[PDB]
Amino acid sequence: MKLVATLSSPEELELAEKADVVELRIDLFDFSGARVDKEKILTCRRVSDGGKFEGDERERIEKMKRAFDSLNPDYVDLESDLPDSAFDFNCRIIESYHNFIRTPDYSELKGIVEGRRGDLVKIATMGKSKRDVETIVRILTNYDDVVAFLMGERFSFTRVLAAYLGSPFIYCYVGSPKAPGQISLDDAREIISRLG
Amino acid sequence: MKLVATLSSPEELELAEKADVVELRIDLFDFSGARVDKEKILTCRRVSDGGKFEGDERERIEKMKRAFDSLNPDYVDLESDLPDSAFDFNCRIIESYHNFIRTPDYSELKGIVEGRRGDLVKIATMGKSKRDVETIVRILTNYDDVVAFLMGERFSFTRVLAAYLGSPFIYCYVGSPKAPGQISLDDAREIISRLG
Repeated sequence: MKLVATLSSPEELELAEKADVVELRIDLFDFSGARVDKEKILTCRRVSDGGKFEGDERERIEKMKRAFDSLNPDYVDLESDLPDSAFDFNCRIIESYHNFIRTPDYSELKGIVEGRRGDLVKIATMGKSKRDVETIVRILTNYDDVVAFLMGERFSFTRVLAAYLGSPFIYCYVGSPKAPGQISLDDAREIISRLG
Repeated sequence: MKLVATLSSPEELELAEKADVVELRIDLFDFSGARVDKEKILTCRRVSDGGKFEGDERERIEKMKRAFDSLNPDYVDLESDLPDSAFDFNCRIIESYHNFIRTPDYSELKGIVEGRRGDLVKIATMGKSKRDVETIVRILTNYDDVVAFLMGERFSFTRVLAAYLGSPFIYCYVGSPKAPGQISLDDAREIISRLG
């Protein structure tokens, strides 16, 4: 039941002391270059999932494999649209699904959780209505080992509700918010100490 | 969202400075003719609903009507099981349903909302599983001006988190927690500040 701080730069390694886990976005900066003692997630986000990696699957996995060797991460984040052959990293896996256009229906997200290759499933989808909160609460009500929350300014609170429905993680920002609705490490810690 | 502090003694009146609204519980303290300048709810809670008013509805309503006259409250809390004619108070009415044993299925709770007499409906039911969180979230998703949360220690988070689905109110304790799972005025304001 942990705070995950997403890091985008070397500046940000110092800002993450309150975090349990740290997410190393190697599409944003090469963390391969220095040692991170904290529990860590290796991610290389494709452009099509709001990241900065713009290149084919081949160069992306090669870059992730070389970073995996030198960081020895606790998790790798791999995407739900990849085939089973790609889930070949020797650690726990976060299998993620991103949607910046919409929250799919319950039926559609249930297929992702149920077809899981990863140790944890992560779902992060654009909130456009309160029915989408419903979709995500159902999913967490019905499955375990799932991080599911809604993105967008209006849906910030779902980041925290999810932990209370069994999500192992709350993802937080360090420095500045990288997108609308993101919650600071300080804020998240305050909120959860208050709620219990 | 407004924060409501439930007052049970004259000491607690001095403690509600950061509440938007105070709920005067006259089954526990004769608030009758108390100078309260803040938005207020008059409530006289039956033992069967977890308070300490015993004997007649005749006695209880007489008690409430006299308390109305002196206090001039903004709302009155009237229970959902009362016939239409009880709703003869000249102010806004919060119609409420308490279940200390159970959170009913969605269809039963929907009936209470659509069969409403009051301006607001309040649903406070004993949380027994995560499925109960989803019931209460469907209700808030499908209806406006409803306060719905789960009672009990394991489901505190719903008292704050569930109000982000359009509830007018968060109910807060002041001084000591009156029931297990209750959220303090302080913690409620801080989470609300930090969430956005």
